Amino acid sequence: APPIMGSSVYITVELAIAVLAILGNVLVCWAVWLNSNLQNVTNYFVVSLAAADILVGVLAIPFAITISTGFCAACHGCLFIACFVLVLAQSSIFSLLAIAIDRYIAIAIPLRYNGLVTGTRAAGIIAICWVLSFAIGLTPMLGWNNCGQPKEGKAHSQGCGEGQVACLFEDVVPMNYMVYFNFFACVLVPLLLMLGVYLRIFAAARRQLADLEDNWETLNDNLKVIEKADNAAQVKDALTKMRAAALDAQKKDFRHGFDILVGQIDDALKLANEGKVKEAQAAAEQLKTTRNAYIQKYLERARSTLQKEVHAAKSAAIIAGLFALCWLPLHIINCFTFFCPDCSHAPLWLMYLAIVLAHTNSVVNPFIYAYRIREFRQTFRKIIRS
Ligand SMILES: CC(C)CCC[C@@H](C)[C@H]1CC[C@H]2[C@@H]3CC=C4C[C@@H](O)CC[C@]4(C)[C@H]3CC[C@]12C
Ligand SMILES: CC(C)CCC[C@@H](C)[C@H]1CC[C@H]2[C@@H]3CC=C4C[C@@H](O)CC[C@]4(C)[C@H]3CC[C@]12C
Ligand SMILES: CC(C)CCC[C@@H](C)[C@H]1CC[C@H]2[C@@H]3CC=C4C[C@@H](O)CC[C@]4(C)[C@H]3CC[C@]12C
Ligand SMILES: CC(C)(C)CC(=O)Nc1c(F)cc(C(=O)Nc2nccs2)cc1F
Ligand SMILES: CCCCCCCC/C=C\CCCCCCCC(=O)O
Ligand code: NA
Repeated sequence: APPIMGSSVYITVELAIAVLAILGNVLVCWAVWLNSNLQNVTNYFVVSLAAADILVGVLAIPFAITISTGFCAACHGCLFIACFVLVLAQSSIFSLLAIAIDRYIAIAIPLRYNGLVTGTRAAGIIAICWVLSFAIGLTPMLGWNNCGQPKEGKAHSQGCGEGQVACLFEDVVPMNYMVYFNFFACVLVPLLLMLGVYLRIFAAARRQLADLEDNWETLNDNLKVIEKADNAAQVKDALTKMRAAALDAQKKDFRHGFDILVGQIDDALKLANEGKVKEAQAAAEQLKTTRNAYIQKYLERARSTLQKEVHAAKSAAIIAGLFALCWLPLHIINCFTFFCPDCSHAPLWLMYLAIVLAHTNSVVNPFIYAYRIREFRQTFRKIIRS
């Protein structure tokens, strides 16, 4: 069969992916521009993400079509178009790694997040990552290439001039760079780091919740210790454990709630040190009405805020998971080409399937924000309507 027929399916799919990559991610950046709520440090890395995704459809996908033809070109010119996609991939890894750290800081030290990260500090980090993304992605340009040993038989076959080579990815980019330098160090290592970061995120989130239910049980169980106590000392051991638990749960409406609770504990605590048993048991009963009007409000506002931060971390973890699933097949084919010389090279239909699968990651991101983030979903509607 003619080669152009099989190539017609590939180019059409490649362009279809490019259209969805530009439209979807432009819609994300326009939503962040309009909405005031969507303007925060976490979303700036989201825009830095969608920035690279647009550049895939505008440059990387057109580049990938041009390489598929094997057109004649100078080895370094062919080297830039083949390595530019490596810059955008490294940009996305740094962005995804920044989001995981951001969500880790917000859940580990909530009362220090606003003092730690700001807008201007985040904007600088984006610049540093993008500069490093060019450096890593264009390392073969600095001399780690196969230009010194060009395929001459393939060049004269298509009648390339002197200094020109048949432009193909595996022909100009060394596989050791792609396996050791690119895959292992630059791709696999940061991906494993995100897995560890997200593991600590979900660990620290649930541990604060046995903490929330533990203080709630320390407050409830010791009330029944006072209700059936015999002596003045037994009420003291129950009130002192509640007083420490009351001070542990807090760390205007929030402050005044404990002002009545901890105060009423001292009202009964002083009556216990005097020896008055019955008057202490009555003063402790006042704590129940204070519990149903202030404490249970904070038990359930804390549970609500922690659940919304876990929902945000789950949504961000999906973006990293979809990045790993989309790119790994294209990387493992590089591992087979490099490590196993006895193996027959992966067929052309599979190579086409792996490339488009790596490109699909540009489209999948805006669908996740709409399905998982409520603020993004509402903002998309008003841009579509008008
Ligand atoms: C953002 C866009 C519009 C800016 C332009 C970038 C593109 C289109 C330009 C800049 C560098 C150019 C490469 C310059 C070097 C060569 C070597 C030659 O044998 C074939 C063309 C080729 C490979 C050019 C491809 C087009 C190229 C990649
Ligand atoms: C998430 C991480 C750990 C993924 C691991 C990918 C790498 C390390 C593993 C999984 C599949 C492995 C390939 C399994 C098959 C072979 C065939 C053999 O002749 C050489 C090694 C080689 C080619 C392995 C390379 C390493 C490989 C690519
Ligand atoms: C991590 C998940 C997404 C797994 C994806 C499956 C990929 C990486 C595995 C499964 C089947 C594998 C193919 C197994 C058989 C061949 C033919 C051989 O001559 C070279 C390797 C090659 C082409 C393997 C490529 C990698 C391959 C496509
Ligand atoms: C289809 C050909 C063989 C006739 C031309 C060609 O070589 N196409 C091609 C391409 F445009 C990009 C890549 C690529 O990006 N590979 C990566 N592996 C890890 C990160 S990126 C691989 C390719 F084979
Ligand atoms: C912005 C969305 C995508 C539309 C942009 C147009 C994409 C054009 C596709 C490929 C451009 C290059 C085609 C191949 C050029 C080399 C041909 C040759 O020299 O034989
Ligand atoms: Na991407």
